[PDB]
Amino acid sequence: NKYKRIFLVVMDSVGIGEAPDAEQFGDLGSDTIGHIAEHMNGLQMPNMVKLGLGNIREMKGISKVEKPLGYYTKMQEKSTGKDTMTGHWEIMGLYIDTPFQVFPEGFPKELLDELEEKTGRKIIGNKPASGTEILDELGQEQMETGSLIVYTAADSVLQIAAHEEVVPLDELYKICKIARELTLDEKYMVGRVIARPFVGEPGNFTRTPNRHDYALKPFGRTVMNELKDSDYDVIAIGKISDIYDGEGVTESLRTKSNMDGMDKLVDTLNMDFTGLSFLNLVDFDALFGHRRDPQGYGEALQEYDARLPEVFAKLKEDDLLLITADHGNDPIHPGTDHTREYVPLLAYSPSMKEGGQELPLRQTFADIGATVAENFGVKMPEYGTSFLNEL
Ligand SMILES: [Mn+2]
Ligand SMILES: [Mn+2]
Ligand SMILES: [Mn+2]
Ligand SMILES: [Mn+2]
Ligand SMILES: [Mn+2]
Repeated sequence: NKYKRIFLVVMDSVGIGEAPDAEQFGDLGSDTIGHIAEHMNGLQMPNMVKLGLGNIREMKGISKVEKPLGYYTKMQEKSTGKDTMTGHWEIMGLYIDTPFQVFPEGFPKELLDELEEKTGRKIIGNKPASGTEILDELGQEQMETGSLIVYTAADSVLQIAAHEEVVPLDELYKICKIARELTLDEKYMVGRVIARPFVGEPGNFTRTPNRHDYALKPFGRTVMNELKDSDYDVIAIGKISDIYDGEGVTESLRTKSNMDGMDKLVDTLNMDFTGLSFLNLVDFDALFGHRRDPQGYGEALQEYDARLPEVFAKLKEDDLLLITADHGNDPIHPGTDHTREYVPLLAYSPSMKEGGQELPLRQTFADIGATVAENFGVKMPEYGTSFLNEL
């Protein structure tokens, strides 16, 4: 092995400017980091700067440096979709032709009709809403009618809420599995169906810990599958395991926040493993991108950057750190959807004694997967070109 351990960090939605095909997606003008840097009157990310973020692209407060710690470039998405599952699946060696869909005005009548026809239950709600709003609104109606509350959100999800004392948990799960089958349909293709059981009384409804998720498996066997099958460690941190529906994962560490995510990354640096440690930092997307909150997004980026020197201190000569993103989600952009953007790539190891250089632009996210596979001597993915020997 050239590297014993690879630490891959996805800063979820942290895009570095409109992609060549951004017009197809209604994403002309998008620029996640650049618009944030503008809003902040200069982002303070000195450690990402030291790695070479500004060498990729200069932005307010993010300048190029003469001797970046590692190698740097950006990546272009080849898959059709700009959603989380597409980006992550591509990163780990796949190509996804069929995009996952999001439903801001609610789900189509035809899908809901087929769900009614299969379940014998009425559907109410059908709108993007918080777990608090639809419950407050329609929780009482649900209790009195045995109807299902269907709701969505800014991401590719279909949520089914029902009171545990009105619809038994087992029945809610059966219903969600049916919905999961019906949404394996390109017209209605959602990343995840979510059971949202709740208890309580009107004006005091609470969601229970009995949530279950029904995800689609990646459309192909990934570099993670191949690592796991060759007896390497694949440690998933945060949403990573759910994103791949557990495929190729040997250990999964739950996280509650970006800072918690960084703590778990630090924990894996303390572990004697051989293989991949894979972190998703989701707050960027979930709390700030979709809520179009450039200030919160800016602060979160600064909070993340401040954690980095501890990571640098723990990396060994035969460790590689890879930092990237899975799409954009520009918080100064119309609507609530992701943005089709290039993503940054930084590749750093303490063994890089002379610092890094510019890498050729990565023409697919799968170049990461290809690099990982070549490093560990496993079957190369069908998609992606390794940059391992460029390092
Ligand atoms: Mn757009
Ligand atoms: Mn994402
Ligand atoms: Mn998202
Ligand atoms: Mn169908
Ligand atoms: Mn610790």
